[PDB]
Amino acid sequence: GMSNKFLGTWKLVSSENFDDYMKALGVGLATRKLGNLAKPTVIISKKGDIITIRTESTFKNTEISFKLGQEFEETTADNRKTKSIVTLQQGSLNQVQRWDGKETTIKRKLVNGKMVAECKMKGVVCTRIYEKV
Ligand SMILES: CCCCCCCCCCCCCCCC(=O)O
Ligand SMILES: [Cl-]
Repeated sequence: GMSNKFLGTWKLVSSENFDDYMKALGVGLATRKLGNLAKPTVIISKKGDIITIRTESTFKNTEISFKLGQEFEETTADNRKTKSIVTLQQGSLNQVQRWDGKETTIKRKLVNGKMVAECKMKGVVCTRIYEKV
């Protein structure tokens, strides 16, 4: 199952190519400007087989609770209404979001005690690195 090392409170320390990733998602200009300024805290927790990923920022909070491999309706930070699935592939916690015939993936893996979120849309690769608080 998901490594217990994912559990805890994480703070964004670096974000690469997030503007282009948001653009590829169809996020508008004013929203991108705020999104590039956000320094979110991500809290990953579990209750039994239900994993929760909570994102906290001044601009927007989100929260998803899911079971591995079971599709769920998600409301994203930019208010897309998606059908999403989180899976585990060789230790990586992989989220796929599908809406309006489009798709994006967010793969979260632990590297050097940090959590690295790789976000991909239309060939944009965005990397967001978090350190444990
Ligand atoms: C909620 C924090 C970001 C604020 C900006 C909201 C508008 C666009 C965000 C859409 C995609 C967010 C993906 C974040 C991936 C991660 O956990 O690093
Ligand atoms: Cl913030």
